[PDB]
Amino acid sequence: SICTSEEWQGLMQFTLPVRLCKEIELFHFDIGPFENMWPGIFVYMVHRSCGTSCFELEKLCRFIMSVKKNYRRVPYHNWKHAVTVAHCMYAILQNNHTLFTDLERKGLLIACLCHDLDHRGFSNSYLQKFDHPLAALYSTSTMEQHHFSQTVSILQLEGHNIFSTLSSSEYEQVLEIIRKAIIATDLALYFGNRKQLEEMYQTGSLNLNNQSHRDRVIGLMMTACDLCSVTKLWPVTKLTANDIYAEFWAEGDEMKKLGIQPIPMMDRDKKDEVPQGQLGFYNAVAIPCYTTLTQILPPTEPLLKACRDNLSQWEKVIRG
Ligand SMILES: Cc1ccc([C@H]2C[C@@H]2COc2cc(NCc3nnc(C)s3)nc(C)n2)nc1
Ligand SMILES: [Mg+2]
Ligand SMILES: [Zn+2]
Repeated sequence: SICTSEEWQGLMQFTLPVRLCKEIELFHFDIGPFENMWPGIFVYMVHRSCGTSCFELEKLCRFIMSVKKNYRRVPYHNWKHAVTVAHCMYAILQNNHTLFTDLERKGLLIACLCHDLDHRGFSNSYLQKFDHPLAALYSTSTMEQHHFSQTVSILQLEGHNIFSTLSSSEYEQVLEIIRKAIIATDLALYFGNRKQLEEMYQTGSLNLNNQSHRDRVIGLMMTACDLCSVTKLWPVTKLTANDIYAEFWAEGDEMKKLGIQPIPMMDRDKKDEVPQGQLGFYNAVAIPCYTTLTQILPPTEPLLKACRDNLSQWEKVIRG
């Protein structure tokens, strides 16, 4: 789908309220209440991370409005999820600016905006177990490969390629930065990645100059951004969780119509077990992630602090 003439023109003429400028720098920033400003917020973030001449303003505004039109109206993995994940990446980048190159900053902001592109509200297991065409095309990381394929297709639209002004080597480097960042958002790969990084940090062998290490660090940054709803203020973290489960329970509903027993996280009859399962996700997934990200990039400590606050909140729910 391509953005209409009206859409990209509209955000070229957008102006961000100076009250927001101070707020958007904080890790806990919730975008939720500013729906009309989401595309323009992405523009400001790109222009503050990689400068006013980062990309052609027309091309960038067309790209952004076409990415919005290709996210589906599903409960969680929607346009709103994309800007939230891109905002968290901007906050990480701003706080560690000279650790990343211009090309990495450009790639990661665009990778986050496009990372769940064209999501059907179905997990990789649903598509693989029910022999969906996408699973025959992509054996592993099924949706994550499709999201990359879709990202490349928006760049192949008339006047959308924000990267063509890069040298041929810079272009292939950015397209590989994006492919790897998007694949790292498949939570199945996260556990292995975090284990290796924890190992390299403890032993003292982690070296950001080593491209293999750099790729794993970027991957952990993408996970942290993907799950950042656990780093928001408790009321926000709570309302987002209702959206996550609205999408998980809708997948389990499709399995129940096909005579299939879903796991408890995708079963709406198992709502009571959500506080306990959220506690488990914080203990095994969220806390380790932000703990390792803070060890590597100490300015990202507020993410570990906020995640720890919501862990204490989920424990409070469980206790009564
Ligand atoms: C009964 C029971 C058992 C276990 C669980 C917990 C594992 C789930 C909690 O999963 C998540 C996933 C997630 N982000 C990735 C996503 N993938 N697809 C989406 C849709 S959200 N972010 C958060 C805050 N929580 N819940 C209930
Ligand atoms: Mg995803
Ligand atoms: Zn995501």
